[PDB]
Amino acid sequence: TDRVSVGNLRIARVLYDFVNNEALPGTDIDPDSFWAGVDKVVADLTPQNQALLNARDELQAQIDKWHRRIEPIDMDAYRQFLTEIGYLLPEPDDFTITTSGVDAEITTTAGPQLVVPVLNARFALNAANARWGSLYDALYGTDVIPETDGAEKGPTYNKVRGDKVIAYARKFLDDSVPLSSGSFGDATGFTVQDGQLVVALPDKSTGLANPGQFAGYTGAAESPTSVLLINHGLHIEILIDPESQVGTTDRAGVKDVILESAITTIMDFEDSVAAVDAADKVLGYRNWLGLNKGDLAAAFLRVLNRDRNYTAPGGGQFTLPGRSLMFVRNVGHLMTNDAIVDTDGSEVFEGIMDALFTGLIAIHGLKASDINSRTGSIYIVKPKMHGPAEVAFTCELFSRVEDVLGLPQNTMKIGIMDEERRTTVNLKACIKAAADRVVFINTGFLDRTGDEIHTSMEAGPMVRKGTMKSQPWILAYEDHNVDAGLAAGFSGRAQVGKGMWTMTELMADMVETKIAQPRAGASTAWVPSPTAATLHALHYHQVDVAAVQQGLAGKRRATIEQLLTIPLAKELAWAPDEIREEVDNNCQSILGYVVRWVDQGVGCSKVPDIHDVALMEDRATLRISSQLLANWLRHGVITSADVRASLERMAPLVDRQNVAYRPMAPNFDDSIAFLAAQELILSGAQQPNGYTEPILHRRRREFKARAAE
Ligand SMILES: O=C(O)/C(O)=C/C(=O)c1ccc(O)cc1Cl
Ligand SMILES: [Mg+2]
Ligand SMILES: [Mg+2]
Repeated sequence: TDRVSVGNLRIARVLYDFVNNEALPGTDIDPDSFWAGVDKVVADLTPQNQALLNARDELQAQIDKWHRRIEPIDMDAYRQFLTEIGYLLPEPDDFTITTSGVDAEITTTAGPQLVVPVLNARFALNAANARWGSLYDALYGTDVIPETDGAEKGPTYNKVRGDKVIAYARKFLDDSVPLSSGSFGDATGFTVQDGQLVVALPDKSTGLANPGQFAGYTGAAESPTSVLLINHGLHIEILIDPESQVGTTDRAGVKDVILESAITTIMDFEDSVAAVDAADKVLGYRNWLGLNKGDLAAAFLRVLNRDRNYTAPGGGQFTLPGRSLMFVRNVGHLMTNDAIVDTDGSEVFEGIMDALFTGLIAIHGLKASDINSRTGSIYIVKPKMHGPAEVAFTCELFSRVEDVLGLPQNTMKIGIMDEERRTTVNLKACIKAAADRVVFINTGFLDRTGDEIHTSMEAGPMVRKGTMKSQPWILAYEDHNVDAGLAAGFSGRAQVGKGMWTMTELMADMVETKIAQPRAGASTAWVPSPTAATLHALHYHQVDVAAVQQGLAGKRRATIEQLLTIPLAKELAWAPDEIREEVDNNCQSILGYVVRWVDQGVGCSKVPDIHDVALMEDRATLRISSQLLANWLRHGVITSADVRASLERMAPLVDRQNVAYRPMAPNFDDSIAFLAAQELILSGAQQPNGYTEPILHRRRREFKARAAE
């Protein structure tokens, strides 16, 4: 109740102080009219925000009762019913996107896209610096080069493993920017003569099979420090330094091979951070503002990067950006947050808050620092939207914030998350709702799965979690997303993107698997680390995404029948041990992620599963695990005693795995973290659309209360 009255709102003090003292100075916006704008937008838009939420339960309540009636499929009765209640809306006539004022990294460049918790300062700093990463470092410290005999990693440098790193990179160069004759492995040096690349072999001195891939160099042209290359819009740089220990042994004195990695980075306020009050929102706002003001620094002291100067092939000076073009992921429409209350006591919607405050903050990126978008746009991802009407509401919100922040209309562009069922089967209408704003569509397959499990909770027992990846509804969902994206002129205008790789240390598996996404037409895909972005950049150098896309133009490869194929299981597909392992695995990952969410405030964690695989957990993966067990419990393939035994089995395992920690076992009934995970399961099928923030925020709001009395 240390709150600031502005009209009908009682803004928490620490937030109000942060906006006036750190966010507003430099933007030339009168704080009085800003806060009056906050009060006006909240009062004018909260009614429909709440109205669109009641419409979700109302629709889901009918789909619950309909499933309670006994043929298997019948996509005929299921369809005209879903159109009757307004789930299935008409398909609008074809159209093209009008969104303008967008940067090259969105419209044209195809490459990895990094997502990072905005509450972790060092993470967001390295995520912003991730536009340029070392390939040597990515290959050495990772199992992409396996530790067979000789290539074992250790405290000192291993020349054997280091030699395999160099040999790996040499075929990358030969496979991405080849020579006319010979191979990069036998190159004895590099020079620039008469404005073109000349590489000396032991036989001769070949050039580039296409000289148009010679992007530039540093140092002198007759002995460069570095050679700049370009392939499929992505830049490659060879560092030349015979003085360095790696270059000392390299056949051409090469120290490293630099890759353009995360061309864009998403700053996340949502499923990968735990922010439940005004105090938590401010640290994310402060970090997000430091990234826009350029002065974000971590205690050496780590800072952002200036752009990279170069020499053209002719001799002129040019420059290339050293930072990733930053998005920001607001929170969805669901949750409220006591960062602001009204005179009546109720909490204001958290999504309205983020658009006003992250939007005010993003203005600092538009001007000079001691800089983000140069074409004048603000890039905001809005997740967890349900259908085209919610996209239009999301659009009127941004149109009201621009008016309040003064910016010209359509300044705040939006990347649509394609991760709920009602959006998936109404996607063409959702893109049109943001026809002049949309920046990307992206298949959030994890959240889309949890929504598929919940929307058909009453239908029957569902397939095991590891089986959703091969179910027909999700393979259509991906093609259907690429299709209607391209059919709207996204090619050349906006990104068509795909989802997340969670196995943080299975990068050899990532290299031999996430090539499928650029082959599927996606111009971008999600990586969890600056290192994974570097290793993901290899797939775009082997896949001409602009070629894959124009081959897919005019194709329609997914029917409405295919997208509605519910992933139910056939009777008694499972032995007892197969049932138990699924239960243990789901109970394990929930407990591992929740305990750090509730006890320590971390919204993203590495939790090993039952098979000892390190998994990057967020609220989306948590939505899948809880909803699956809550679905198996609802139709009776497990009992309520099986969950508690499994929860009490997996709890001391997590404790031993976990530092300033705190065990849940043995007196489970006392631990707030243990009780939270129990609630997400046993009350799982009654959380709206399976969302986990109601339980998580409340239990986090409860743990903080104890740790102060
Ligand atoms: O499939 C989705 O719904 C989607 O949006 C993915 C994520 O949000 C995510 C998952 C795991 C992580 O470690 C990080 C993130 Cl960012
Ligand atoms: Mg090529
Ligand atoms: Mg998601």
